[PDB]
This record gives sequence, C-alpha cells and structure tokens, in this order.
Amino acid sequence: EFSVSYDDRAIIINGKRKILISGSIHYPRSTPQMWPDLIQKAKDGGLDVIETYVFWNGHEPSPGKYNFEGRYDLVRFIKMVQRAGLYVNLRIGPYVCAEWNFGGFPVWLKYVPGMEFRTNNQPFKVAMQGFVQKIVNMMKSENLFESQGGPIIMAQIENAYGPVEWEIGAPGKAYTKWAAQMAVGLKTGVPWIMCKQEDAPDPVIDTCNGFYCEGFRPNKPYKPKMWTEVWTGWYTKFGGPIPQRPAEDIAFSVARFVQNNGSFFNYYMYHGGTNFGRTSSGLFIATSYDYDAPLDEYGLLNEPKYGHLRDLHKAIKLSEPALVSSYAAVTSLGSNQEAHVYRSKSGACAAFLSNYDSRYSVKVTFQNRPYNLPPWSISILPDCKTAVYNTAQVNSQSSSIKMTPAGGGLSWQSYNEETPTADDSDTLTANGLWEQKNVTRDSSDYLWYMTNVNIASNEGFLKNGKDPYLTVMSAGHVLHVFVNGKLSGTVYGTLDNPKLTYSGNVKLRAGINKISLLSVSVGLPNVGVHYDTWNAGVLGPVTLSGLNEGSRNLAKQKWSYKVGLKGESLSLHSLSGSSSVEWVRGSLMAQKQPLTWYKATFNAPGGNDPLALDMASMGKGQIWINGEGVGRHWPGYIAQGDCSKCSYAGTFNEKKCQTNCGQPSQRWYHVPRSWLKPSGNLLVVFEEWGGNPTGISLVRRSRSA
Ligand SMILES: *[C@@H]1O[C@H](CO)[C@@H](O[C@@H]2O[C@H](CO)[C@@H](O)[C@H](O)[C@H]2NC(C)=O)[C@H](O)[C@H]1NC(C)=O
Ligand SMILES: OC[C@H]1O[C@@H](OC[C@H]2O[C@@H](O)[C@H](O)[C@@H](O)[C@H]2O)[C@H](O)[C@@H](O)[C@H]1O
Ligand SMILES: *[C@@H]1O[C@H](CO)[C@@H](O)[C@H](O)[C@H]1NC(C)=O
Repeated sequence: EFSVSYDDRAIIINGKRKILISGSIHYPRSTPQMWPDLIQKAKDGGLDVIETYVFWNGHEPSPGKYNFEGRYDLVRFIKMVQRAGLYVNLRIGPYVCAEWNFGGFPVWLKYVPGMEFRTNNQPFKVAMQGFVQKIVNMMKSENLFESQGGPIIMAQIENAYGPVEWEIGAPGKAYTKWAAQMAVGLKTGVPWIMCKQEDAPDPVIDTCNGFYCEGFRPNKPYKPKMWTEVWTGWYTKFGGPIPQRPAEDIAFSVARFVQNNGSFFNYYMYHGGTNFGRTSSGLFIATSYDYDAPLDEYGLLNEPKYGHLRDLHKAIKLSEPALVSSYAAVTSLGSNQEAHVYRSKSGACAAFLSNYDSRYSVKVTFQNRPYNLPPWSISILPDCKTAVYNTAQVNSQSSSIKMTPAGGGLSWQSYNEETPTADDSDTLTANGLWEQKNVTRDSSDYLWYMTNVNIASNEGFLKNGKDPYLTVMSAGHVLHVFVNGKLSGTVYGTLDNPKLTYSGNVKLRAGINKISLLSVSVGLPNVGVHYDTWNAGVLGPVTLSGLNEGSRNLAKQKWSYKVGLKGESLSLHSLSGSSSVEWVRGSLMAQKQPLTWYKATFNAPGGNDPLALDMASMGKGQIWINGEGVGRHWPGYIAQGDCSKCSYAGTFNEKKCQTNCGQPSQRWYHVPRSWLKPSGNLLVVFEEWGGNPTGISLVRRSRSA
C-alpha cells in the first residue's frame, strides 16, 4: 500500500517521483512546546521533509540507561512532523558531528575496553549496532517508516565518513561496507543514505554536503542526486563572529542543484536553535546555534531569507510535474549563461535560465523572449514561458532583531565557590598528570589539578626581590592558575588552537607552597580523524624556573584532583539544593569575583514573544531556570575575525559575511517560554570569571522591518 524506492531521477514515494524540499530541525535544540510551531513554519515555508540527527549521548548517558523524555522525546518529535503532513529524514549516525558534544558519542563509550571509534572495531561495532537497532526498532514499533505508513522516508548511517576513510585506510573501507550492510540489514523498508561517501555500497545512496553541490553525482547512475546539507550559514563559536549566508546566494545554490537533475535538497539548518545544558554544544561551539537559519534561534522568521526560499519552493512546485517526468537538457545561452530545460513528452516543460557571471547582468533570449538575469542568479520558468522567480530578486521584506528589556533587575544572592588547595591528606592522587576527560568523564566542565611546591629557604630568589617563573602548558580549553590561594592568571584558547600556555612570575615563599590549576573544557571536539583521542587538561610540560637548581619539572611530582565544583555537588542550580545552603545578600554581594554562584526569583513576562537573558554584564559560566540548563554563557569572549561587508554574488565561504566583531560572541541567551511558571521562577547563574549580576536583564525578542 505504501513504499519508498528510487530510480535515476528521484526518490519514489507511494509510486510517485518527488522533488523533495527538506530542512533540518534538531529535536533537542528546542522544546516540545516549540516543535509544532517550528514544524508548522517549515510547512508554510514550503518544506516537504524535516531532517534530524539522533543524539546518542543524549539518549544513553550511562550504558543501558536511556532518556527519551522532554526535548529528547524523539518519537514525539517524529510524530509531530507526521501530524504536519511532512516526511522525515532520520540521520541516525550515531556519529553525527552536528557541532555537538563529542560528535554525539557518549563519553563513557571511549572507556570501554578494546574500544576504538569509527573504524573496524568489535566493541565499537557492537555498541553502534546495538543503538542503531534500538532506534530502528523504536520507529518500526509505531509504524513510523513510510513503508509502514509513517513519515520516515530514508535514514543516514554514519556521517561524512568519506574524508576520514582516506586517512584511516583499509580498516575504514571495511567499516564503511559493514556500516552500510548492517544498516540495510535492519530492514527499515525505505532507502538508506550516507553523506560524503563516494564509495557507498548499493543499495545505499551517497549524498552531498556543502554550500554548493551542483556538480555532484551519486556513485551509480540508478541512484538519485541528493544534497543532504545545504549550509544556510555557519555555526557561531565562542570567540568568533556571527556568520551569515545571503538568501540570494542560497536560492542560487539550490536552483543550481535542482536545474541539474537534483531531486533532494535539505537546508542545514532550517531551524538551528540552541545548545542547551552542558552536553549539547561541541568544542567552542557557542550556546546559540542560529546558523542564520530561515527560522532563527528563537523560532522567529528570518526575513527575508525565509520568504525568499518560500518563493523558491513555490516555483519548484510549479515546475515539479515537468521536473519529475524528464531530465535536465542544457542549452548554452552566452559566455557564462545556460538554459536547463525539462521538456516531457506529455508537453509539460520547465526551464531554468542561469547567469554565472558574478559581476554583470546579461540579457538572454530564450524561446523568442528576452530575460534579464542579474549576476549570480537563476530564473525559474515553470511553463518554459514566464519567469515566476529569480534567485537574486528578493520580494520578501527584510527583518531585523530587537531585544526589548522586560521585568528589570532582580534581587541577587551570591555563594562563593572555594578555591581548593591540595594537601598531605587527599583522596585521589597520582605521580603525574592525568587527561581531564579520563578523570572527569565529562561529568563537569571543571577539574582541579593540585600540587605542593617545596621552596628551600636558601633559594636565590628569596635573597633578592625576585619571583620564580611558572610555565603551565595545557591541552585546553581554559586554565586558571592559582598560587598560594590567589588567582595568578587566566589563559584561554580558540576552536582552532585550544592549546594553552600560562607563563608568569609567581610569588612563592619558603616552605610548602600550593599550586591549584582550574582546567575547563568548553564542549568536546566533534570532528576530525581520531578526534576522540585529543586531550583536554593540563598534561604539561609544567616548569618552575629561576631557582638554585635549573628549572623544576612539576609534572614529575605528586598531583591531586577534584572533579567538578562544590556548587555542582550541592546542585545549587536546582530548587531543592539551592535552598539547602545559605546565600549572602544585600551590600556584601559578590562583585567581579571569580567562581561565584548567583540566584534570583522572577515573574514570567506576559506576551508571546520569545525570551532571552542579557548577560553582557557577566563573564563566563552556566545558566539554569527552575533547575533546567539554559546553557553556558561566555559574553566575556570577544568575537574576533574579518568582518567585511559582502554581496550575495560570487562563491560563498563561511568567512564571507561575518558580523558582530569586537562584540561579545554571544550576549543573549535563549530562555524557552515553556520553562517558566507565571511567578516564582528560579534563575541560577554560575559565574566562572567575574560579573555584575545586577545588570542581568530579561529580554523580549521581536523582528521588525
Ligand atoms: C540528467 O540525467 C541524465 C541521465 O540520468 C543525463 O543524460 C545522460 O548523460 C549521460 C552521461 O553524459 C549519457 O551517457 C546518458 O545516455 C544520458 N541518459 C539518458 C537516459 O538520456 C543528463 O545529461 C543529466 N542532465 C544534465 C543537466 O546533465
Ligand atoms: O554534518 C554537520 C556538520 O558538518 C560539518 O562539516 C563536516 C565535513 O567537514 C568538511 O570540512 C570535511 O571535509 C568533511 O570530512 C566533513 O567532516 C560542518 O562544518 C558543520 O557546519 C555541520 O554542517
Ligand atoms: C586515566 O585514569 C586512571 C586512573 O583513574 C589512570 O590509571 C590512567 O593512567 C589515567 N590516564 C590518563 C590521564 O591518560
């Protein structure tokens, strides 16, 4: 009764070939209350398919122990897409990349004996197989594959493994063949895909990802041409600018794919949303995952992009009957101009008129009619006669963002975190430096590295006014050097160069001195060959120079360790644990002091406009609302980059249209309205660096013209 197949031309759904317009919405990057609205906006946006990864590390935070509640109710999500009458592309992975913590892998999986990620490895294959089968059976049980009458029209195994293969060699090739075969073996009833996988074995369709995919061809003539990730922008990193991609360029890129036998394209992202909590964003990925998506982080329409693409879709639909019953024939129109014509025997005809010149308009003559093609544009003629649309002629009104403060400054109470000093009587120690992930298992961003340094009272520097020199090399990502109780410096890295060295004169005194290093990870790496093996934390070298002896290798002494903060162990973020301790009030409020907790109670504003926290007054830390993790803040990290003004025309790259340079990387932090009660809301902020909580203001988001 229902089926999904495919031929050289398209995916065939229930016996009908389709030109499928898709967009990505990641279920855990918004709330269940937001989903129907997001999905409805997608539908009105002209999307046929919603595409999502599955996030293993969210769904299995402990072997055998699963989570499918709240924003992680995968089944609830898929069912809401079905209710909107849209299809689903379930990209199961379970390596997913996605700028997501560890690429989606549960951290515990690293520490399974014999384990090795994304290669021909028995522990890996068992774990991977097990979870993929769990997800497929969960879907099948509720008849959620299209074959069974459900919305899922295809699924992805792995993610962009192709590049990784080339470096890993034969074991990669064997893993690829295994992953494809095992996926197909789960008998979903619908096609399987792998992205960036030139060697995908039948019957798996290999797809394309990027800014443009118009030249791409699947690895067999009898597979449709599909573009699984049309990048709508780029991620925002802490330390980085807000990257935009011009709607006119996207529409061009899409038109250019479709005109050339493309039959499936998917905006990555259609709704980017938010990296909530502390196990969502990957290495240095900002809380905001806006991606300059057609639906902004807050779920509002990103005009004009949203509309311009709605118009594109409308035009593709007018062309569809012709598109699906012919093949693209190319007629040269000029030096740098083409016609792509889909003429069926039924008489139905659709034409695409292109101008690849990035500088000049060209007048072109097609079937006796003149067409002005703006630079870097395509005109779509659904009947081969009248241009209903052109990729550079944007007929939606633009929109910009306003954040209107609402409520005011709340009453704050503080709670100072202690700066721990090692001693003779510690619990968890070793004669060397341990890698952070290994020690913390990612239970917290924080690991204290602690040691004693003995200074003999005859030391040269003691006789004079001098201070010895301390070098702390760390694999990243932030490091606070504490000497004899006091903060001595803070060094921090970038996505590209997460490595750190602190280098400074430290005032030591005769006898036993206390060094305490606060090592902080900001998400776990999520992309790269052997990215799981990359280190975090202070693995040194660590030297103390300017002594009677030459330098002293402090990696070679006894170290002690404290995982996490005490506020974490006390859950000062939840309502129960917060009022199980006692906080400072009034005048004696923690002002610009590191490692501080702050707490306040507020009423939800009225209105139906999305809400954020203005955290400009703050440094770096985490935010909770009624015990639910809003995410990490890091307004302290100023955006660095090249932010020239750009035009839509010409080959786009992620750095072309960057904005907000010399401003806080992310100032506003999304708060889902579904997280609020009318009154008595608990706002907890751990401040890592130092900030003034008073000026923390709640804000209301609208989009003007
Ligand atoms: C769109 O698809 C068809 C095939 O699916 C392409 O036409 C084929 O071109 C190949 C290689 O150049 C020929 O050997 C085949 O004989 C053609 N097949 C058929 C069935 O006609 C066509 O070129 C593609 N369109 C564009 C724009 O390239
Ligand atoms: O899949 C979602 C994310 O993909 C990321 O890039 C993946 C791709 O990166 C290429 O540079 C590389 O050649 C290839 O091996 C893949 O790893 C995107 O950069 C990211 O924005 C998401 O789209
Ligand atoms: C990892 O942790 C264990 C102690 O729990 C230790 O034996 C091992 O050497 C550590 N290795 C590192 C930090 O790489």
